[PDB]
Amino acid sequence: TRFHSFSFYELKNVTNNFDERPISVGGNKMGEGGFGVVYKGYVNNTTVAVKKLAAMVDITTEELKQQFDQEIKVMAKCQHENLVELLGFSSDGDDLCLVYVYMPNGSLLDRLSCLDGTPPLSWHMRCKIAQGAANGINFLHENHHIHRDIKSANILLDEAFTAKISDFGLARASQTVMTSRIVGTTAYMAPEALRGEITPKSDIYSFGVVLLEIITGLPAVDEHREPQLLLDIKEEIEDEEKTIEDYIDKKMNDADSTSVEAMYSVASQCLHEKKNKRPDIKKVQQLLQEMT
Ligand SMILES: Cn1c(N2CCOCC2)nc2cc(N3CCC(CO)CC3)c(NC(=O)c3cnn4cccnc34)cc21
Ligand SMILES: [Ca+2]
Repeated sequence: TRFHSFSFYELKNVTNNFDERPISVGGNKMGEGGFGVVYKGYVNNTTVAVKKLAAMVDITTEELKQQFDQEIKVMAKCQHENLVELLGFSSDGDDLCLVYVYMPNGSLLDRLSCLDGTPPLSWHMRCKIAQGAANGINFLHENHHIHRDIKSANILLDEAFTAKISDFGLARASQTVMTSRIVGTTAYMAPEALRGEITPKSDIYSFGVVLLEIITGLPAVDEHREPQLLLDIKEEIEDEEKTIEDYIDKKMNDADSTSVEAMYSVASQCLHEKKNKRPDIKKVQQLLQEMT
């Protein structure tokens, strides 16, 4: 649709030359992913987020350019309150930038870790974010898209903490197909996604890991933790050596045992090791509505 084509130099100006100091300290850097660093800027009185694309994981310059074109294509087709909105881009010279509507509360990953001293999210807000994120995935699946990169760093939060799915560079139009290029964040990936399969069933699995991060406040992976992988707590609970109560985030005072167990039951189902036994996104969405 109408995306503004900026010149790279204009984005160089709005981000104070992609100032690498964190925004918490007066710089412009907000964070980063496998495909680039994201910065704050102001364009014509509008606060914006600017991604300066870079192959920060093991992908080629040509693959990074295809991911750029793909994100624009997905954004032109998909608009929904639980999806990030693209405003523009720059593709002049050898640089690639994406310009988005700014998300005042950053990522769900950072809000769960209370990065930069932000207050812990209440259980009530955590439930609305889970619902919002499921509505976003539902919209994408309804519209024949597989996200392929679902994780709490890719769930953003606006001024009212409305969940906004981000990063559509790996998204694929959707019969299970295979790929030779296995790309993603291991800690969130379904076993079949780790084998190169492409299916919306893998989006559900990754959403299952997100639901565990919401309940526990723990990251999906921590090398200095036992177990290193959060998804492993499902087996510990099933083997009855632990309960979800032993893992619930202690940085909340409004979590009731009934809705916590209802969210865990949704997470446990999304995390079924066999893709065909997982619920589809419409079922995930109904269960999270019944929970509240
Ligand atoms: C304001 N703010 C803050 N605060 C500092 C702490 O106190 C609350 C406000 N941290 C933010 C982090 C991000 N991201 C950086 C990249 C990351 C990995 O991709 C995810 C989080 C954003 N980001 C956006 O506004 C954004 C908007 N569309 N978009 C698309 C892809 C990535 N980011 C965006 C804002 C932040
Ligand atoms: Ca003015």
